[PDB]
Amino acid sequence: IPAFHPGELNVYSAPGDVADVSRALRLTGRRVMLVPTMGALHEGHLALVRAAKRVPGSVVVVSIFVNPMQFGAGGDLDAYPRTPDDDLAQLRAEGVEIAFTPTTAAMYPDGLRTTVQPGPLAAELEGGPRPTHFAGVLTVVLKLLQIVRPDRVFFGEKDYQQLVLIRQLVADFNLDVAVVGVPTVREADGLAMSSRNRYLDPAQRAAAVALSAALTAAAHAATAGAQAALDAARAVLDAAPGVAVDYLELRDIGLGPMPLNGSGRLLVAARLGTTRLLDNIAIEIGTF
Amino acid sequence: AIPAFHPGELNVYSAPGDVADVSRALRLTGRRVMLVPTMGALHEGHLALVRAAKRVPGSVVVVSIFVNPMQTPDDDLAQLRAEGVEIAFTPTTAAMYPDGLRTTVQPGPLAAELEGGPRPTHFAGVLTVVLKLLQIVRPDRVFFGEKDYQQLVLIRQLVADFNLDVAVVGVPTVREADGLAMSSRNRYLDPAQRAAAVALSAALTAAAHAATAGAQAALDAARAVLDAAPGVAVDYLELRDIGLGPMPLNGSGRLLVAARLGTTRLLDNIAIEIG
Ligand SMILES: COc1ccc2c(c1)cc(C(=O)NS(=O)(=O)c1cc3ccccc3o1)n2CC(=O)O
Ligand SMILES: COc1ccc2c(c1)cc(C(=O)NS(=O)(=O)c1cc3ccccc3o1)n2CC(=O)O
Ligand SMILES: COc1ccc2c(c1)cc(C(=O)NS(=O)(=O)c1cc3ccccc3o1)n2CC(=O)O
Repeated sequence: IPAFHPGELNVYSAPGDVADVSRALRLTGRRVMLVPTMGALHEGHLALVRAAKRVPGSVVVVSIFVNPMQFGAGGDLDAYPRTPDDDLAQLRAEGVEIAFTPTTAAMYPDGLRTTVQPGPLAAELEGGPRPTHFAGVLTVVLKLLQIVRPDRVFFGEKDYQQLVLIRQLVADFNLDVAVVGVPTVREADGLAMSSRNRYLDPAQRAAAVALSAALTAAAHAATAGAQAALDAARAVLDAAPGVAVDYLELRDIGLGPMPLNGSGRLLVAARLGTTRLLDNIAIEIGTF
Repeated sequence: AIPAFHPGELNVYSAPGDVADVSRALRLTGRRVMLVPTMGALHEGHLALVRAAKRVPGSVVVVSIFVNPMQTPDDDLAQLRAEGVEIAFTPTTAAMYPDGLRTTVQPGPLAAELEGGPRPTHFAGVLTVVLKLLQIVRPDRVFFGEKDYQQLVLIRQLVADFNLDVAVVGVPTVREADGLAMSSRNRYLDPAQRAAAVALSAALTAAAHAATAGAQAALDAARAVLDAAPGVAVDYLELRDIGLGPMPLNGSGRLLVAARLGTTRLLDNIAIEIG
């Protein structure tokens, strides 16, 4: 067991180190909370941390790992924002006691070998054009879960499809962890928090409010039915300068092979220049 | 409340939740949880797995019996009770797959070789169910026979690749008196086939001893023995390193054979040391 100093930010790179500390803590009665991140931390991540902090007797582990296995692509991996110094500063500010910052070598010493094969959900929406993306996500999340063995793991609702898939991973592999989804933190105008927001110029930043505007308009239009909700969202996206919509789709909450009932999720993906933005919202139809 | 558990008796659970709760309760009291996964119809090979598991001080032994779709009940339990096994886990297909087939394990490239030739997807099924069983039971050690060697290596790859906190224990293959590897298929062999089937183990043992003369001597010895058997259609005879990569010029390896006799496929494998 490596050194662990309570009340301070302890940073471990070796999977075996955090595993050992985690297990030692769990045996002393502490409940281990995991917030898995790819770094470049914003207020949305801090909301995950805070949710974890508030579980009584918790110790919070924040993982930071830019997982090469979930990138296509050529350049996407290299282009991903990396701001390590700010990240750890934020964790210290928030009173986090463990950051887990493994190397690529430690996570993938044998390269890609055994992997998670997601269900059919991974071939839709975000996964349509990116066929191995969610296999990459689920493989890393499985590994982080096995390494840290948390009682609860925290994810934002912003990447809703990812969240659903992770719930599938946990159910389908009988993992002994509770998955906690945390509502999307937004800028004051309603823009969903995102690492990618930094890539919007002032004009694109202005236009980008249209995603959240469209979703919230649809959620209130929805007393008038599905068609009205979708048409309200489409109108708002269409009014916005330089927003190219990739999909706007209304699905059941599990996004699964079932028709929408009264309760749904409306999901949007759109491009502003080269920046691709996602957002989603709970929809009640007829309210209902 | 924890499901009822009576120490020193055979406790049978069909609900994954029940065995999970009891195993956790047991671990917290100090017991080391040992898992022996099976598809039932228990034979001496399985009892060797059980006996290995029981040897660990402070062990509680969990034997799962589950016929995986993706890859005698009363006698089975009698045998386990006779061995002093305290937990049998006997789930339904529905309990194991309540949402059907969805998230699964994708084996690495090794699954496409050797047995993955006649059965490209077999190992995906095995690895998925083994992972589920490990997660439900959370054993300290899990026990497999060495007879399905490729399977065993893929399991160890699963454990490595997904950072599982279980120790994988390979137990030497139990064999009939003439050396035939124990298998549920052996009973279907007519007497001519049962006689010929001894060629698999005989070829592999001859090879292991021929190996002082080198790799080619060992392989040629094996082949000559197989060539002396009628009605034995050899699918492969392959010498590999112990992880089933290419055999190094010298050192430890494994020699693997598969053959068809009439309609039954037989496999065997053996440790080989080169030179
Ligand atoms: C509570 O409000 C919000 C709002 C938006 C949020 C978040 C919280 C969190 C993210 C986010 O992405 N985090 S992540 O990239 O570090 C990540 C890494 C990772 C690794 C494994 C599994 C899941 C994983 O998620 N985001 C949106 C964003 O950044 O675009
Ligand atoms: C529908 O169009 C396509 C196009 C290419 C595709 C697929 C579908 C499916 C795969 C695929 O499953 N490859 S894999 O099993 O070796 C794998 C690679 C990988 C990478 C990161 C994470 C997990 C991973 O699992 N591939 C890539 C391929 O065949 O090479
Ligand atoms: C120590 O000496 C031996 C010798 C031969 C042996 C074994 C032990 C065990 C088996 C065997 O296969 N058992 S199994 O069918 O119940 C099985 C359960 C299971 C669970 C998960 C994955 C694969 C699985 O396969 N066999 C060979 C046999 O019976 O054919």
